[PDB]
Amino acid sequence: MEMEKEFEQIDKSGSWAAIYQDIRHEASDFPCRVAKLPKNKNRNRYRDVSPFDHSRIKLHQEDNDYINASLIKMEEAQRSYILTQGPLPNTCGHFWEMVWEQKSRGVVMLNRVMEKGSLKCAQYWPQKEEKEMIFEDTNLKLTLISEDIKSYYTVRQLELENLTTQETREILHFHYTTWPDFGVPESPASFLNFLFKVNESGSLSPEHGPVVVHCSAGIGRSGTYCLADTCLLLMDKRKDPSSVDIKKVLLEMRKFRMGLIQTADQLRFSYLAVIEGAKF
Ligand SMILES: [Cl-]
Ligand SMILES: [Cl-]
Repeated sequence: MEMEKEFEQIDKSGSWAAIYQDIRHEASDFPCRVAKLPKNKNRNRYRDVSPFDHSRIKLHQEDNDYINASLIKMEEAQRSYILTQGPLPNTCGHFWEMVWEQKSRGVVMLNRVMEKGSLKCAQYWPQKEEKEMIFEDTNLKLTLISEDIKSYYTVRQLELENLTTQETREILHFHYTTWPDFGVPESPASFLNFLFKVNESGSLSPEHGPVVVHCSAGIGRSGTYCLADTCLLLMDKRKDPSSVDIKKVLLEMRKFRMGLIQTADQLRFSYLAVIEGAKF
């Protein structure tokens, strides 16, 4: 296992911080003019995390098309992802409008709504069957149909209805609920099981739009999920599976959204998840 040997070499050298800073230095820089317009100030959760203009998702209704979300198109892996921030109280209607317009059928959430007493995301889906949500700005209704609550993740069956046309769609909400409050998981086992459950659900089917992935900023935990999923896809396809270079894959994803993988510990965990998932 070449990656397992390079991993052990990086560990033995204590050079995760060094590799991670090289990634930061080598990462693409593209404009984010739309994100920074005055009229979009209250659409961004974090002033330092913005979508590039070239890859941002545009909303189709007529007054303001902006959402803090990026299309990551991993051409060789043959999968696209939408990475987005945790919705704000005023952007939940936009979030579901994006889900509708992009034809997504899965949402991957990697945070709890509150962590360490701080809010990471608005409560953008209904917790009770009988208390559906109506987004009057985007004319959508969202109902909780059922959920399967497990020890380390929950999968919810939501019904999203376009109130204009009365069309309905089933959306699966894949909520990883156990990422630690600080740092990364000690073992990737639970995270891998979750990733495989998302894949097995039929959500990443090329018949549907891209999966929507978020955490609080849509770059750290979300970057780890995207990076691990993309590397596992490449290994399951490439003639030489050991030729998958995780640093190069990450730099490719960073052409589409800034800041993906926010710490050297996230980078090490991504390597560890890919190594362990490849064995599986
Ligand atoms: Cl403006
Ligand atoms: Cl960064």
